Amino acid sequence: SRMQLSEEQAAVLRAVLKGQSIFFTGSAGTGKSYLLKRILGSLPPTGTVATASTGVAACHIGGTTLHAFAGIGSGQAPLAQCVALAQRPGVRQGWLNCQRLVIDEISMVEADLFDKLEAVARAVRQQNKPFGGIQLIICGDFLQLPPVTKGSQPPRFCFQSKSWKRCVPVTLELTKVWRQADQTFISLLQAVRLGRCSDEVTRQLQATASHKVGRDGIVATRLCTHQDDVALTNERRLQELPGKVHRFEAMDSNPELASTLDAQCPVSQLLQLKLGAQVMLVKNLSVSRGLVNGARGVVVGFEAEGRGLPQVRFLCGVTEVIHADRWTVQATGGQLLSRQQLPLQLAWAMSIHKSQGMTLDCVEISLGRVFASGQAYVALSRARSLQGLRVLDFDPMAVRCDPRVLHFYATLRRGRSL
Ligand SMILES: Nc1ncnc2c1ncn2[C@@H]1O[C@H](COP(=O)(O)OP(=O)(O)NP(=O)(O)O)[C@@H](O)[C@H]1O
Ligand SMILES: CC(=O)Nc1ccc(-c2csc(N)n2)cc1
Ligand SMILES: [Mg+2]
Ligand code: NA
Repeated sequence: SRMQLSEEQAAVLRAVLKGQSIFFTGSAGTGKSYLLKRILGSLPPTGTVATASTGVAACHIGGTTLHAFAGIGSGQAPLAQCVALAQRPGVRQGWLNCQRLVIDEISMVEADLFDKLEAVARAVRQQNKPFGGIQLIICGDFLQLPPVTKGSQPPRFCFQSKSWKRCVPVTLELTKVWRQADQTFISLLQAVRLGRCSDEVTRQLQATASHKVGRDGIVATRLCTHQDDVALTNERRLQELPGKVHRFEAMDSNPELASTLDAQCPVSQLLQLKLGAQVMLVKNLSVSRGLVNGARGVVVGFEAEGRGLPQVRFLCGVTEVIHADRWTVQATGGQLLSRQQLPLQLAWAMSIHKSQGMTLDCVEISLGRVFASGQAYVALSRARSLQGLRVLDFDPMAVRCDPRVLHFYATLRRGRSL
């Protein structure tokens, strides 16, 4: 059986099944992505397209990227050239057959791109209504990760698009945090999300610097702003371990398209492991045994037989041999690509962008620098519990909310009861 939707969650589902285009929003861990899964399960699969702004986020809901669905290249070309690309075989059919378009993590989509997609929808489907008449089902949190751009200009938030409100006329909120169980931590995260670091908030985050978050042989994943820093840390730490290297080579359906696969898949072509390697499980294997996406462990052995698969001891307690898994990604024009590989990544470090949408339970972050709006909040709001979090050098300068977003939220709630 499945969990009981809150009243707020049920209201969103009601709107969607009435055919209403909607944006629904809420703090980290309010069940937005979970509700998207329930929505997709309640709709006919024909005519329903599941996307997210990013590859990492698309994985959480079993969807494709909005880039891959649109098939307009980067979206930087002139509109007429974007339309021509959208008319290509397979791409075109995707636009024509789409009756309902789901988009998670809307906060990373910039307004100029939204405008472009809206216009492409109209041109390709030859329907002179907002977004070509597609029912839009959009969610995310504009106080989380900010918009990116394939161009060179400062991006606008998606809600700045002159078509935003016309395309998503209804807005609902999820207000009950589920990810964290502890009210103290929930209240602390809410203050951070709104950029309200009181002396008490700042004191509580600084106190985490003393947290021992690692257990026997497992150490915290450091969350970093940039993948360069992640790659160098994981490689240096692996190198310093004394054991022999064990290698696991992925099998791809189209090796020549590996880079397309890489954008939408959490595992690498070449996985290298040693005794003592710090690893993250990047696929749900068994919710019951705590073997879920984000679970942290350490390699404690390799099997003597066959491929010599790794034995991994996880923080929760279970020790388990990790077998091959498989990811099938939906690329442009409905093309499918697959990768077979062990569902493990090295995890002495991880980028904040790769943690988007995830729950983690053994994390360290240094928060003494200016960050992107919403980025400090995303990093802190991944942790299930205050005790799996160690913040170093915390300073409220790290915590920034874009004034455009505070103004958006205030306008949104203007007529509401609370
Ligand atoms: N009705 C519910 N009752 C209990 N737990 C729930 C409910 N809805 C969602 N959850 C749990 O809440 C946790 C967070 O859900 P998730 O869908 O990741 O939230 P989110 O709002 O998408 N998070 P984020 O992407 O970080 O903003 C998951 O462990 C869900 O199982
Ligand atoms: C689509 C995609 O690229 N996903 C993804 C998710 C998580 C990670 C990860 C976990 S620990 C680490 N160093 N990296 C890598 C990749
Ligand atoms: Mg989510
Ligand atoms: Na990847």
